Amino acid sequence: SLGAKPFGEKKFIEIKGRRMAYIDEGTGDPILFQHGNPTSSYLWRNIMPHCAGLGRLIACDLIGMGDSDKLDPSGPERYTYAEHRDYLDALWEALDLGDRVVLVVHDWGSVLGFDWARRHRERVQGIAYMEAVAMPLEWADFPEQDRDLFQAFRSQAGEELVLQDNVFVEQVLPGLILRPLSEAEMAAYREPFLAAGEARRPTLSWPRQIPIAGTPADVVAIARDYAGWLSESPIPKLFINAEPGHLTTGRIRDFCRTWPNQTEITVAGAHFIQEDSPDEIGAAIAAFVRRLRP
Ligand SMILES: [Ca+2]
Ligand SMILES: [Cl-]
Repeated sequence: SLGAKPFGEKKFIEIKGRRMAYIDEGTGDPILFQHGNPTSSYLWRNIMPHCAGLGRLIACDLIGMGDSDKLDPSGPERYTYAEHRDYLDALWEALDLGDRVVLVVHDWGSVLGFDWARRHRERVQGIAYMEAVAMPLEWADFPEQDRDLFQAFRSQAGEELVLQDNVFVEQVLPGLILRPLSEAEMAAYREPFLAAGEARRPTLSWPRQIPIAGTPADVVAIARDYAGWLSESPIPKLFINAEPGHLTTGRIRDFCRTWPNQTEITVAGAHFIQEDSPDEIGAAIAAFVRRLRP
């Protein structure tokens, strides 16, 4: 079903002098769900229940997002990908995941999860992905309509758009979900970002870090690395395709459709497809997991 209620209860743990929030329910091997920008663990609330009893169900809030602590002092050099990865690697380590992890990823969760998976390949049992950064991007991979806005995030205009006006939460988010969100739903997405200024910094630092047209060079290299590895890895994969979709279409989709040992389904959605087809997404993940854990 749909619903505005969160899944499970938020737990907290100290990492690098900051508290990080996460959902961790049940026993066994982890099914590890990673949200991206501008969302949180909340993104998976109607998907995680389909995996009830199939393992340990985990959804972490990235540093500065959801119920995780803000970075202090926050500024234009904080919340880089390398910074998020440092906090996330340490969190995942502290959680004692073992060596049979199923990853479920989206958006920046996919850059982070694909990267982690390449670096910890032996520990990774399966990868389910949707609307993911399969490879370094080009401006031609972006739907025409959304190009100028994303380019403006990556210019001097970005602070006003995002820190002042919360454009990523209030415009991009609902704009890339096909069904209308409820009041309670937008409230939960708005909450980490209620205040103008540095509270919203993660939602602007993220689009500045997107590996597009060669830049930033460190994130491009990481994405080129995992692109090459994923196209060769025999690790089982579930590609959840979306129609009309958003990021994972055209050339990007061409590429991830070359990856080996892969099942695919198509669901209704643009980018944040979890809000459009939760049950279809949840059911495919659960079947995938059942097949990997007979
Ligand atoms: Ca909409
Ligand atoms: Cl972004």
